[PDB]
Parts: sequence; C-alpha cells; structure tokens
Amino acid sequence: SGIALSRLAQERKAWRKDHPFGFVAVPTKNPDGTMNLMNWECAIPGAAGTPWAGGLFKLRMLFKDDYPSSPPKCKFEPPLFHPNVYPSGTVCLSILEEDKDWRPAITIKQILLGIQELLNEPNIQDPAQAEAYTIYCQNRVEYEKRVRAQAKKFAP
Repeated sequence: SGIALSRLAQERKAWRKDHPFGFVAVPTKNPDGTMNLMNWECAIPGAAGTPWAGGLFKLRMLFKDDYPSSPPKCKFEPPLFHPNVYPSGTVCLSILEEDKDWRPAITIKQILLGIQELLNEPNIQDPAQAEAYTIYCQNRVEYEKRVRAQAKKFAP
C-alpha cells in the first residue's frame, strides 16, 4: 500500500530525528533482507520512580495495508502482567481501536507514550486479563509487588 508505506516512511524519519529516551522502534526485515515497514519491533522503558522502573518491555507493532485509516495492533512479546494487556500480549487501549479513539494523525511516538502511560495507570473499566485485573482490585500492594518482579525480570 503506497499510502501506508508513505506514512510509515514519514514516521520512521520523525522517530529517528527525535524520540523519547530509552524507547526503541525499528522496522523489521523480509526474508530477502529488505525493510518491512509493516512490522516494527519496539521497546518501552519503565517510567523512573514507578514500580515499572528498570524494565524494558518489548512489543511488536503490526500495520494493516489500510494504515493510517486503521491503528496498528500492538502486542507485548512476551505477554505482560497488566490489567489491560490480553493473555496474547495484545494491548487494549482506546486509541488503538478504529471504532473508538484512533485518529489517523496519531504518531508512533504518541502510541508508545500512550502505552507507557497505560502501564502505570490501568483502566479498570475494561479489563483484558483476569489475573492482573483481579489482583489490582483486591490488593494493590500485591499488584505492585508483581509489577516490580516483572520489571526486574525484563531488566535490559
């Protein structure tokens, strides 16, 4: 898709020029070694001073041919303990749904910062996994203990 590819080239240029410290967002490669702009390997650092601190959380960003009409699918690899991350790793967030708050102008930087924000502030109305949601509701102290253990596990 020329439209998707043009926008993705724009995103890549902007990202490389200026991006938040500790974040990574890089296109992958096709079997023939050429660049695949439709599938990016990204990483989000845990925010300092939070239970996520010290962790580096890898996630894939997958674009459909009709991007930026549609949002990318964003999927933590491996899946994370968080109330709004499905067991598959897929992130549940309103800016990531075409029929909710996605807007075509939203940038890769804005997506990754939005997901970082989500990490430290779950949305309890729409849980995506039972376990992290249940613990977050029942015992915030235990919830944070689990988050800290996960951040240590994913220290770079």
